[PDB]
Amino acid sequence: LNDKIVTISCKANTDLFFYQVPGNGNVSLFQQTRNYLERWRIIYDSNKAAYKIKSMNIYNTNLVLTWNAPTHNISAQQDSNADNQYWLLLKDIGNNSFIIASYKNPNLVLYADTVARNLKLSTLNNSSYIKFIIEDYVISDFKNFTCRISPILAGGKVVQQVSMTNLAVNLYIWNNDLNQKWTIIYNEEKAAYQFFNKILSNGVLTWIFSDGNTVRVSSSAQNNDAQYWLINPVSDRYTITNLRDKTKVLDLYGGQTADGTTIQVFNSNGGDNQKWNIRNP
Ligand SMILES: OC[C@H]1O[C@@H](O[C@H]2[C@H](O)[C@@H](O)[C@@H](O)O[C@@H]2CO)[C@H](O)[C@@H](O)[C@H]1O
Repeated sequence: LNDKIVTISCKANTDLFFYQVPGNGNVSLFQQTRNYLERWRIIYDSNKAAYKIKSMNIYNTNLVLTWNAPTHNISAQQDSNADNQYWLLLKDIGNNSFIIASYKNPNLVLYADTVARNLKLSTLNNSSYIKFIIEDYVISDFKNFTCRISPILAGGKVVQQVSMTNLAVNLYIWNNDLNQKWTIIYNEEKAAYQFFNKILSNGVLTWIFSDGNTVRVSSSAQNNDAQYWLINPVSDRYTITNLRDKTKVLDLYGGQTADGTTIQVFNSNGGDNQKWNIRNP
């Protein structure tokens, strides 16, 4: 869990996520944003056997979840490695969720005050309000997400199935049509994703490996790893790697941005034409 970037959401309301409020040190419980305001790096300390929870805020990069003793308020404060900035991550095996207990006083644990939309420090109990879902942020963002996929080279255009009956995949200006939207679904067993085109019921983005680099939408088929993909952030831009051959990534032909440009797979080569934005419509 060390060094992992996660989202943290509430068992009591799974639509509410820990959110670092811009402009101040506040932490709120907020709807899912799929951005850095709801991402936290888990940092393990060997001496304490406890963790810091550090905001991925790009403007102030060293804020950590902090109990503002002697109050019961929780905010994001500059990291000084203080005891009130360390937490025990206790996984309830009977609920598959976490209790997050203060290292400074482990009798007190995070409590989701869903009415106040913030966190307080509390005693333990059997309520869902002290239980949290900690998930890798890419899985959190993309495990069940209807999206548009755009090349970083042309933000106003999208990867699309050509039409309901033409299963080729190309680039075209965004028009909010069904064939231009995809539902990403994470498969836990395979630890990979499928992209279901919204104009079909069972059509997924597929590498047609029998035809070179071709990508088409095809019916989801039991045993075809070419229909699964890995989504990796670029060291919110992503490469999209095929599971059948992880040297092959989704590729905008020649970095061309004209309407009709081919979407395919290609050898991974670090080009801007292999980097993608994945966004809400
Ligand atoms: O399958 C097409 C590949 O094109 C490569 O870019 C070429 C481009 O097609 C060519 O016209 C010229 O500009 O040289 C480029 C290489 O630097 C992409 O690099 C590749 O990823 C594929 O898209």
